[PDB]
Amino acid sequence: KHNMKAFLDELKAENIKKFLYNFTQIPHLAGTEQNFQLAKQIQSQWKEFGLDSVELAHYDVLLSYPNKTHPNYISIINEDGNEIFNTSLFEPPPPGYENVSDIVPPFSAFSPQGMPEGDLVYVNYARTEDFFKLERDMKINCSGKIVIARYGKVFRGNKVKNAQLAGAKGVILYSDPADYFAPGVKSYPDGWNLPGGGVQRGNILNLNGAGDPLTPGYPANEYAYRRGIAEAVGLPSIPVHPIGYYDAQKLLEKMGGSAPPDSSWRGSLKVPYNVGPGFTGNFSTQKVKMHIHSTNEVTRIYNVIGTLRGAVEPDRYVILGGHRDSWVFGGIDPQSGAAVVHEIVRSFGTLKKEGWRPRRTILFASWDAEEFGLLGSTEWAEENSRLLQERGVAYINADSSIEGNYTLRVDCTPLMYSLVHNLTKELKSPDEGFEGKSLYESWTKKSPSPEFSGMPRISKLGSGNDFEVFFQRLGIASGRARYTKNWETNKFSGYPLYHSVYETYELVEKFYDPMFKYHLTVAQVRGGMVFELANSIVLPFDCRDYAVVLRKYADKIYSISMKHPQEMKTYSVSFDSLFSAVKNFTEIASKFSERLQDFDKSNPIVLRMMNDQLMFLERAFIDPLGLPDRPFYRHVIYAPSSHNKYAGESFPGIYDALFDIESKVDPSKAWGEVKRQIYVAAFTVQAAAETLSEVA
Amino acid sequence: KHNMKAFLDELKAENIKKFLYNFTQIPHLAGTEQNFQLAKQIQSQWKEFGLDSVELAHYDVLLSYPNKTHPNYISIINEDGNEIFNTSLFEPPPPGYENVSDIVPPFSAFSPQGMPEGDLVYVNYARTEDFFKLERDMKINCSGKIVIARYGKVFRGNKVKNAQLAGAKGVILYSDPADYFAPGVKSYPDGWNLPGGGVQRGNILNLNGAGDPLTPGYPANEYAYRRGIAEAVGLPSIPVHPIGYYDAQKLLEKMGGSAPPDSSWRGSLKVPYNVGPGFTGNFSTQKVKMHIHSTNEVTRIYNVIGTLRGAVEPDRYVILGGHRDSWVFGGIDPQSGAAVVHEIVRSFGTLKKEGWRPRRTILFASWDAEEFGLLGSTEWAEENSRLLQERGVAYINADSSIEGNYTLRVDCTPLMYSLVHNLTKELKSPDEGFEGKSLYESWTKKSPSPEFSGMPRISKLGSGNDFEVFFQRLGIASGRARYTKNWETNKFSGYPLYHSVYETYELVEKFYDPMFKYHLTVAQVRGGMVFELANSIVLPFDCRDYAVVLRKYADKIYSISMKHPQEMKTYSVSFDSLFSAVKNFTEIASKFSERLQDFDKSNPIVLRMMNDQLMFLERAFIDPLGLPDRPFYRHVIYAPSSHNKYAGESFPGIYDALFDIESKVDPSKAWGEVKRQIYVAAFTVQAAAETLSEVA
Ligand SMILES: *[C@@H]1O[C@H](CO)[C@@H](O[C@@H]2O[C@H](CO)[C@@H](O[C@@H]3O[C@H](CO[C@H]4O[C@H](CO)[C@@H](O)[C@H](O)[C@@H]4O)[C@@H](O)[C@H](O[C@H]4O[C@H](CO)[C@@H](O)[C@H](O)[C@@H]4O)[C@@H]3O)[C@H](O)[C@H]2NC(C)=O)[C@H](O)[C@H]1NC(C)=O
Ligand SMILES: *[C@@H]1O[C@H](CO)[C@@H](O[C@@H]2O[C@H](CO)[C@@H](O[C@@H]3O[C@H](CO[C@H]4O[C@H](CO)[C@@H](O)[C@H](O)[C@@H]4O)[C@@H](O)[C@H](O[C@H]4O[C@H](CO)[C@@H](O)[C@H](O)[C@@H]4O)[C@@H]3O)[C@H](O)[C@H]2NC(C)=O)[C@H](O)[C@H]1NC(C)=O
Ligand SMILES: *[C@@H]1O[C@H](CO)[C@@H](O[C@@H]2O[C@H](CO)[C@@H](O[C@@H]3O[C@H](CO)[C@@H](O)[C@H](O[C@H]4O[C@H](CO)[C@@H](O)[C@H](O)[C@@H]4O)[C@@H]3O)[C@H](O)[C@H]2NC(C)=O)[C@H](O)[C@H]1NC(C)=O
Ligand SMILES: *[C@@H]1O[C@H](CO)[C@@H](O[C@@H]2O[C@H](CO)[C@@H](O[C@@H]3O[C@H](CO)[C@@H](O)[C@H](O[C@H]4O[C@H](CO)[C@@H](O)[C@H](O)[C@@H]4O)[C@@H]3O)[C@H](O)[C@H]2NC(C)=O)[C@H](O)[C@H]1NC(C)=O
Ligand SMILES: O=C(O)CC[C@H](NC(=O)N[C@@H](CCCC(=O)Nc1ccc(F)cc1)C(=O)O)C(=O)O
Ligand SMILES: O=C(O)CC[C@H](NC(=O)N[C@@H](CCCC(=O)Nc1ccc(F)cc1)C(=O)O)C(=O)O
Ligand SMILES: *[C@@H]1O[C@H](CO)[C@@H](O[C@@H]2O[C@H](CO)[C@@H](O)[C@H](O)[C@H]2NC(C)=O)[C@H](O)[C@H]1NC(C)=O
Ligand SMILES: *[C@@H]1O[C@H](CO)[C@@H](O[C@@H]2O[C@H](CO)[C@@H](O)[C@H](O)[C@H]2NC(C)=O)[C@H](O)[C@H]1NC(C)=O
Ligand SMILES: *[C@@H]1O[C@H](CO)[C@@H](O[C@@H]2O[C@H](CO)[C@@H](O)[C@H](O)[C@H]2NC(C)=O)[C@H](O)[C@H]1NC(C)=O
Ligand SMILES: *[C@@H]1O[C@H](CO)[C@@H](O[C@@H]2O[C@H](CO)[C@@H](O)[C@H](O)[C@H]2NC(C)=O)[C@H](O)[C@H]1NC(C)=O
Ligand SMILES: *[C@@H]1O[C@H](CO)[C@@H](O)[C@H](O)[C@H]1NC(C)=O
Ligand SMILES: *[C@@H]1O[C@H](CO)[C@@H](O)[C@H](O)[C@H]1NC(C)=O
Ligand SMILES: *[C@@H]1O[C@H](CO)[C@@H](O)[C@H](O)[C@H]1NC(C)=O
Ligand SMILES: *[C@@H]1O[C@H](CO)[C@@H](O)[C@H](O)[C@H]1NC(C)=O
Ligand SMILES: *[C@@H]1O[C@H](CO)[C@@H](O)[C@H](O)[C@H]1NC(C)=O
Ligand SMILES: *[C@@H]1O[C@H](CO)[C@@H](O)[C@H](O)[C@H]1NC(C)=O
Ligand SMILES: [Ca+2]
Ligand SMILES: [Ca+2]
Ligand SMILES: [Cl-]
Ligand SMILES: [Cl-]
Ligand SMILES: [Cl-]
Ligand SMILES: [Cl-]
Ligand SMILES: [Zn+2]
Ligand SMILES: [Zn+2]
Ligand SMILES: [Zn+2]
Ligand SMILES: [Zn+2]
Repeated sequence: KHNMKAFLDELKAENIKKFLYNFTQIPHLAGTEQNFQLAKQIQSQWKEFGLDSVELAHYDVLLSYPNKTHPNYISIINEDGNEIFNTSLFEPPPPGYENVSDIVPPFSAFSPQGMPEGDLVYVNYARTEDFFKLERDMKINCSGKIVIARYGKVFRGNKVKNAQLAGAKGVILYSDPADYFAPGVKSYPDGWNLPGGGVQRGNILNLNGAGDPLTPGYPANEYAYRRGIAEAVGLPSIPVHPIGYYDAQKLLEKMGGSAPPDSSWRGSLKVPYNVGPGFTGNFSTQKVKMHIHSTNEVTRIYNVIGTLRGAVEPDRYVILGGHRDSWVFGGIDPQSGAAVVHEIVRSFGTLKKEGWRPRRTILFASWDAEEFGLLGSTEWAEENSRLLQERGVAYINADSSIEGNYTLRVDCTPLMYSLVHNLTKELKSPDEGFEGKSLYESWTKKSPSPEFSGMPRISKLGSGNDFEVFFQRLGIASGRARYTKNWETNKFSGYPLYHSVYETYELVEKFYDPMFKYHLTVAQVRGGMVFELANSIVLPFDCRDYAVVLRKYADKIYSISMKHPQEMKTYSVSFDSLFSAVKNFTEIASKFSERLQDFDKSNPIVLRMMNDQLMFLERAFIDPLGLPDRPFYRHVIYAPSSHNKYAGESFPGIYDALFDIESKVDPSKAWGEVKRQIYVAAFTVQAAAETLSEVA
Repeated sequence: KHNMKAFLDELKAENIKKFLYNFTQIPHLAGTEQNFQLAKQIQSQWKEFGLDSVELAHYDVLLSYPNKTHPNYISIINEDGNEIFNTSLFEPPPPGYENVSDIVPPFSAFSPQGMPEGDLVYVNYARTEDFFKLERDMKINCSGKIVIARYGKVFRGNKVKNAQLAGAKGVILYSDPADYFAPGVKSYPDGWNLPGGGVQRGNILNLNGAGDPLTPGYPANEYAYRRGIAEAVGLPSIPVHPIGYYDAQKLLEKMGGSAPPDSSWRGSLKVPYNVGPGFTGNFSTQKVKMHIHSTNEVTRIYNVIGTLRGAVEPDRYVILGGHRDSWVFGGIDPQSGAAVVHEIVRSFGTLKKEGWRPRRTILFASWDAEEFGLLGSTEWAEENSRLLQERGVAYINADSSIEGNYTLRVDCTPLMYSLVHNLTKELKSPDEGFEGKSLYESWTKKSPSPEFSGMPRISKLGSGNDFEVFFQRLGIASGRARYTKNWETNKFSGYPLYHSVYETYELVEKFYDPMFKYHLTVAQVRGGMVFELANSIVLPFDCRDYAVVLRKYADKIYSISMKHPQEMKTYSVSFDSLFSAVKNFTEIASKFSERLQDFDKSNPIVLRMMNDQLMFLERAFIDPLGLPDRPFYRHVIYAPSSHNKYAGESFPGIYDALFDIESKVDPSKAWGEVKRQIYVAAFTVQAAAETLSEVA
C-alpha cells in the first residue's frame, strides 16, 4: 500500500550522505553565482524526482559584503598612531580547501563603514542585564567607548542594539573558549572544537520581522519602490566586527579600570576580565582602532519552489521549507537540513510515479538569503500572503538536521504536540543502548518534560530562522525538529564551529554522524509530520493542548506582575479577564473535541468545516495592529524576545509592559499600558475560543 | 415550491406600512430607554417570526448629549455685551406631537464646550476648494474667526476639520433654501420642504473608520481599557452648532468685508452673501458669541442579532443589516429601512416554518448608535472580526428605503453588478407609465449609465453608513439600494427634512409613498439579493465586472497625473506596472470564468474551492498596513474621500498623493510618494488576480 510506512521506508541514509557531500564542496553565499548554480541544480533534480512544477522565485534585496581590496581589521595603536597589533585578515583554511576561491573573510553583515578610535569597555555577553550591571551598579559610562563582548546567550543583533543605546561608538564580538570549546575534545581538524583562529560570521540587523530592509510590507520585485538607506529598517549606526580567541586575548590582556563584578563575567582565557574603561597604567595611552569598509548592495536572490498537487484538497497547503545559502561550505548550517529535504522530495516523488498523490497540496522550498535576515522566505511570503493566509495548513522548517548527537529537539506550536508524540512512538530510536525501543522512549528518558512525568520536553518557537514570517506574522501552525547535544558543558551557545570556515562535510562524517543515522531519524520526523499534515482526513491538531499551555502562560505572567503588589492595588490591575478567557477556551475546546470525534465523516462539508476551524485556530491569535512598535510581530501569544531574537516569549505584549517597570518616571502611565495589554490578550484568547464554537 | 418567487410574493406593502407606523410614534435616540425598549420588541418579534436564535449584543461607547438645564444657543452681542439676538432653543414641533417628551433639541454631537466670541467669516460649503479660494485667491485669513457655513455637498465632519485646520475658533452650520427647499412645493406639514425653524442634527466626528472614539481596534466590552478624552479618536477641538434659515438670515444680513467671489457662493436668502470678516460699518463693533454646554458620556448601546442557520454551508454568512437609532422619530431615517428588514425577516420565517432553510446562514442585524459614528456595527465587527473575515460572503445594508419617488439607486461592489441586473429584470416596475414593464427598464430609462447604452447607473460605495467596517476595513463584498429623486433642483443634498423633527410617519404616508409600493419594490431588491447570495449554488459574483472597472479607474488616475508631464519625466513616474496588473487581472478572470461555467458540480470540493475563490476575491484588495494615517481604511481600490466621507474615491492612495501636489515644498519627496502608491496598487491588483489562478 501507499501509506506512511511506504514513505518512511524509501528514505535512505546513504542518499542523505551523497547529497550532503554534493552540496558542500564549494561556498554558496547568497547573491553569488555559485548559489544561483546550485538553485538551478535543485530545480532540475526536483523535476527529475517527480514534482508537478518547480519554479524559481527571485527578488532584489539589500545584502552586505566586505571590500576585496580594502580589508576589515582591528588595531591597538600607540600615542604616535603606529599600529602595534593587527587582527587576522582570514581564518586559516581547513586541510585540502586551502586552494578554494571566494571564501568570504569573517565580517559582521550590514555594519556601517568607519574608523572609530577609543578606549575599550568589556561588557560580558552584552545582554540587557549586563548593561544594567555596568551602568546602574558599577557606574561605568559606555558613551563614546568601543565595547568588546563575548558571543553566546543571545542573538548578536540584540547585543549590537544594546551597545548602541548605551552610546558605544563601535562593537567587537569574539568567541570565548568558555562558550565554544568543550572540555576534553580537540580542535578542528582533529575534533569538533573551535580553534583560536576560528571566527563566527553573522548578520547584526534588528529587523523585527520586516524582511528586506528597503521594502517592508511588499515583495522586492522588479517594480518595487525602495526606501533610501537612511530610512532602511534595522541597520546598525556603529561599526561592528567579529574575531577569534587568539586575537581576543591580545585585546583583553592589557585591560584596566574596575575588576569583573563576579565570576559569571570571567571566561576561560588567561586574562583578568577587567571591565575598563581602557588599559592599565603603562599602556593607558594606547587605544583600539577599528577599520570597516564593507558595503551594502541591492543583489538578486533565488528561491526554489516545488509543488505536489493534492488529489482531494489542492487548495490546502502543507509547506516544508529550509534555506540553501551558506556563510562558507555550510556543512551543518544549512546543508545537513537541505540534504534531508532533497531525500524527502525524492521519496514523495517515487510514490507519485506509482500513481499516489497526497490528499492536500505539498509545497517544498529552498530559500535564499536566510543568513542576511530571513530575506528569501519573507519576500516570498509577502508576495503570496493572501494565498497563505486563506489556504496555509502548516509550515515545517528544515535548517540544520544536527547540532549534537545526544537526543531529539522539537520546538513547535501546541497544536502539533499530540502529532509529535504519536509519530515518535512509531519510529525506532537510533541511540546506543535503545536498540529495539521507540524514539519516544529515548527522547523522553534523555530530555524529560519539566511539567509532566513520562513525557518529553517540547519548547516554544523563538526566531532566527525561516518560520518567522509564517508563524509570528501570518499565524500559520509551525514546527521544527533536529538532533541536539546534552545541554551540559557549553550551555549558552550553539555548536562550536557555527558559521566558521571549519563547518565542512568532514566535520559531519567524522565527528557528528558517521552512519547518517541521526540524519535519517530527522528525515523520518520532518517527513512523517508533513505526510500526516497533508494526508490525515481530519487535520492532526489537538486544540486542548493550546488550552493547557494558555493556563501555564497566564499563571506565569500573573506571577511576574505580583512582584509589585502595592502598584496592582493602587492602579486596580486585575488579571481576571485573562483567566476568564482561558477558562472559556478550555471549555469550548473540550466541546469541540467531542464533536470532532463523533460527527464523523460521511459528511464532507461538516468535515471541512471542522478542518477549517482547526486550520484557522492558529490564525485567530493574530492581531492585525501588531505589537507595540513591532508591526510584523502580530501573534498575541508568542513573539521573539525583545532582548534575544532566538528565545520565544509568551504574552509578549504584557511581558514587555512589565519589564523594568519600577524604573519608569510615570508609574500611572506604565501601569495603564500593562492594563491595556491585559485587555488585548484576554480579548484575543476569547476571540480564538469563539472560532471553535458551533458556527451558527 | 420554496424558491425566490415564494419569498418575494409573501412580502406585503401593508405589513411594511404597519411596521413603520409602529416604529415612529416616539423618539428612539441612541442610549435612551425608549431605544432599549424597541430593541427588546424587535428581539421578541424576530423570535415569533421563526429565527433560530435572536440575541442582544451590548457595548459601552462614547455618546454626546445637550445639557437639559443649560441650553445651547448663538447670540449677536453689542459693544456693551448685551445679547441683542438669540437663536431658537427648539424646532417648533409638528401637528399632534407638540406634547411628545424627550425630543432632543438641535445640536452637533461631540462638540466641545465653550463660549467663543468673534467676527464671522462666510465660507460657502466649507469644502477644501472653498478654503483654497478664500485663503489663496481672496487673501482672507480665518484664524481666530467664527466661520459660518451652509450644509450640503460634503459630510459635515469634513467641513469642521477644514475650518479647524484654517484656525477658526468655532463653526455655525445652517440649511440654505437653495439646498433644502424645492421650488413649487410647500413646507411641512403641507408638503415635504424644510420650514425656516427646521434644523438638521448630526455628528461632526472624523473617525476614519475607528468606531467608538475610546477603543480603536477592540470591542467596547465590559473589561475594555479606554483612552482618555485627550487621546480619543476624531473629536473636534472647536465648538459647533447647527441652525435654521430664519436664524441664519439674522446672522448673515449684517455681513460686510469682501463681496462673494462669484454666484456659486450665493444661496437663496435675501442677503448679499458677503464673506466678511465681520459686519458692515454701523454694526462693525457687534460680535457673534456661541454658548455650547453639551457633554460626552460613556453610554450603553444594544444591537439585535438574528440567525437563520444554513442547511448545507452553515459556516458561510450573508448579512442584512441596518440601524434602529434615530435623531427624533426617524420617519425616513432609519425606520423606512428597518420596517423593510422586519418584513423580510417575517417572510424568510414563514418559509422556515414550512420546513425550508437557506443553503448558507443568514444573519439579520438591528444596529444601534449609527447616528453617533457607525458605533454599533463597528464594535460588533471588531468583536467578531475573525469569524467575519474567514466566513463572510456578503453584506447588504438597510438604512432609509426612500429619499425620493423617481427611480432606483444602487451603490455596490462590481462583484454584484450582474446579480443586480439579473434580479431587476425579473421584478415589476412600480412607476407610473411603466405598468407591465420590468424595474430594469424603468431604472435604465430614468438613470442611464454614463458608460454604456442600454444599462443603468450603479455608483461606487462611499461611506456615512453601517457597511463601512464590512467593506473598507474587512473586505467583505457589500451593497445598498433605495428609491431616490431625480437629481435636478437640489442636486447637492439629501431630502429636505433630513435629521429634523419633521421626519415623521405622516411625511412618508402623505408625500413620498402613500401606497407603500416604492417600499415594497425596495424590499424585493434587498430581499432578493440576500436570497440569491444565501441560496445560489455558485456564488452570484462576476469577477469580470471588477476587471472592467479596474481599467476605468487606472485610466482616470493616469489622466490626473498627466496634468504634470514635466514632473513625470523628471522623477520617472510610470503607470506601466498598474496597467500590467490590470491586464493580468482581465486575462486571469476570463480563464476563471470559463472554469466556473464548466467544472460543474458533481464535485462539491471543486465547487467550494471556486466559491472560496469568489468569496476571498474582495478580501484580496485589503492591505493589512492600511492607507496613510488611516489604518482602518484597508481596501486599496475604494476609500471614502479625504474631502467628503459620503463620496467614494478610486485608487485613494495614489489620488491623495497627487492632490494639490503643485503646492508641496519638496517635489522630489512628493513624487516619490506618488511612485510608492503606484507600486502598492499594482502589487495589490496582481495579488488579487493570483487568487483566481489555478490553486496548484
Ligand atoms: C467567558 O464566558 C462567559 C460566558 O459563559 C462570559 O460571560 C459574560 O460576561 C459578561 C461580563 O464580561 C456578562 O456581562 C454582563 O451582561 C449583563 C447582561 O447580560 C444579560 O443580557 C445580555 C443582553 O445584552 C445577554 O446576552 C446575557 O446572556 C444576559 O442574559 C449586563 O447587565 C452586565 O452589566 C451590568 O453589570 C456590570 C457588572 O457589575 C456593570 O458594569 C454594568 O454597569 C451593568 O450594571 C454585564 O455587561 C455577560 O452576561 C456574560 N454572558 C453570559 C453569562 O452568557 C465571559 O465574559 C467570558 N470571558 C471573556 C473574557 O469574554
Ligand atoms: C503580469 O503578468 C506577467 C506574466 O505573464 C508578468 O511577467 C513577468 O514580468 C517580470 C517583470 O516584472 C519578468 O521579470 C523578469 O524575469 C527575468 C527572468 O525570468 C525568467 O526566469 C524566471 C526565474 O527567476 C522565470 O520565473 C520566468 O518565467 C522567466 O523564464 C529576469 O531575467 C528579468 O530581469 C532582468 O531584466 C530586467 C529588465 O530589464 C532588469 O531590471 C534585471 O536587472 C535583469 O537583467 C526580470 O526580473 C518575468 O519574467 C515575467 N514573467 C513571465 C513572462 O512569466 C508581469 O510581471 C505581471 N505584472 C505584474 C504587475 O505583476
Ligand atoms: C494520538 O493518538 C491517540 C491515541 O490513539 C489519539 O487519540 C485517540 O483517537 C481516537 C480516534 O478519535 C479516539 O477514538 C474514539 O473514542 C471515542 C470514545 O471512546 C469514540 O466516541 C470514537 O468513535 C467514533 O469515531 C470512530 C472513528 O474514529 C468510529 O469508528 C465510531 O463509529 C465513532 O464515530 C472513537 O473510537 C480515542 O479515544 C483517542 N484516544 C485517546 C484520546 O486516548 C489521538 O487522536 C492522536 N492524535 C493526533 C492524531 O493528533
Ligand atoms: C445573469 O444572467 C445571465 C444570463 O442568463 C447569466 O449568464 C449565463 O449563465 C449561464 C450559466 O452559466 C451560461 O450558460 C453556459 O453556457 C456555456 C457556453 O454557451 C456552457 O459552457 C455552459 O454549459 C455548462 O453548464 C451548464 C449548467 O450551467 C450545464 O447544463 C452544461 O452541461 C455545462 O456543464 C452553460 O450552459 C450562459 O452562457 C450565460 N450567458 C451569458 C453570459 O450571456 C449570468 O451568469 C447571470 N449572473 C449571475 C447569476 O450573477
Ligand atoms: O537574521 C536572523 O533572524 C537569523 C539569521 C541566522 N540564523 C541562524 O544562524 N540560526 C541558527 C542558529 C544556530 C546557533 C544557536 O542556536 N545559537 C544559540 C544557542 C544558544 C544560545 F543561548 C544562544 C545562541 C539556527 O536556527 O539553527 C543567524 O542567527 O545569524
Ligand atoms: O458618522 C457617520 O459616518 C455617518 C452618520 C450619519 N449617516 C447618515 O445620516 N447617512 C445618510 C445620509 C443621507 C443624506 C445625504 O445623502 N446627504 C447628502 C447628499 C448629497 C450630497 F452632495 C451631500 C450630502 C444615509 O446614508 O442615508 C450622518 O451622515 O450624520
Ligand atoms: C552534484 O550533483 C550534480 C547532479 O549529478 C552534478 O551536476 C551534474 O553534473 C554533470 C557532470 O558535469 C552534468 O552532466 C549534469 O548536467 C549536472 N546536472 C545537474 C546540474 O542537474 C554536480 O556536478 C555535482 N556537484 C559536485 C560538486 O559534485
Ligand atoms: C598593521 O597594519 C598596518 C596597515 O597595513 C601597518 O601599518 C602600515 O605599515 C606600512 C609599512 O610600514 C606603512 O607604509 C603604512 O603607512 C602603515 N599604515 C597605517 C594605516 O598605519 C602595520 O605595520 C601593521 N602592524 C603590525 C604589527 O603588523
Ligand atoms: C408596536 O407593536 C408592538 C407589538 O404588537 C406593541 O408591543 C406589544 O404591546 C402589547 C399591548 O401593550 C403587549 O401586550 C405586548 O407584550 C407587546 N409586545 C412586544 C413588545 O413584543 C407595541 O405596543 C407597539 N407600539 C406602538 C407605539 O404602537
Ligand atoms: C438672549 O438670552 C440671554 C440669556 O437668557 C438674555 O440675557 C439675559 O437677560 C436676563 C434678563 O434681562 C439677565 O438677567 C441676564 O443677566 C442676561 N444673561 C446674559 C448671559 O446676558 C437676553 O435678553 C436674550 N436676548 C434677547 C434679544 O432675547
Ligand atoms: C573598495 O576599496 C578600494 C580602495 O582600497 C576602492 O577603490 C573601492 O571604491 C572600494 N569598493 C567599493 C566601495 O565597492
Ligand atoms: C556619559 O558620557 C557622555 C559624554 O561625555 C555624557 O554626555 C553623558 O551624559 C554621560 N552619562 C552619564 C554620566 O550618566
Ligand atoms: C557523538 O556521540 C558520542 C557519545 O556520547 C560523544 O562522546 C561525542 O562527543 C559525540 N559527538 C558530538 C559532536 O557531540
Ligand atoms: C448642566 O448645567 C447645569 C447648570 O446650568 C449644571 O448644574 C450641571 O453640572 C450640568 N450638567 C452636566 C455637566 O452634565
Ligand atoms: C493669520 O492670523 C494669525 C493670528 O493673527 C497669524 O498668527 C497667522 O500667521 C496669519 N496667517 C497669515 C497672515 O497668513
Ligand atoms: C412623488 O412623485 C410625484 C410625481 O413625479 C412628484 O411630483 C412628487 O413631488 C413626489 N414626491 C416627492 C417627495 O418627491
Ligand atoms: Ca519586502
Ligand atoms: Ca472599539
Ligand atoms: Cl530547523
Ligand atoms: Cl551561538
Ligand atoms: Cl442604505
Ligand atoms: Cl444633506
Ligand atoms: Zn541556517
Ligand atoms: Zn546560519
Ligand atoms: Zn440612517
Ligand atoms: Zn442619519
